[PDB]
Amino acid sequence: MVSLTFKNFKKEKVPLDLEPSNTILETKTKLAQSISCEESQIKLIYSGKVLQDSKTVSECGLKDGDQVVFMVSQKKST
Repeated sequence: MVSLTFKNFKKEKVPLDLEPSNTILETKTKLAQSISCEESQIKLIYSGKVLQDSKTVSECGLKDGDQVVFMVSQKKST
């Protein structure tokens, strides 16, 4: 049970909890349903690194209570 913090450019943190098996794909999905955003626009930055959808918290290097930098991109409205 690892707890993390997703921070954006709005200086706001969105606490979350995942599993070593859960991967960005899912964190992105949830983080999307949490703020009501989409994973297809969200970018998960780890220590200044644009994570991928095929990485697992275990491979991303995320641990318990860590923090993940992120940002939401424009909506399909374009």
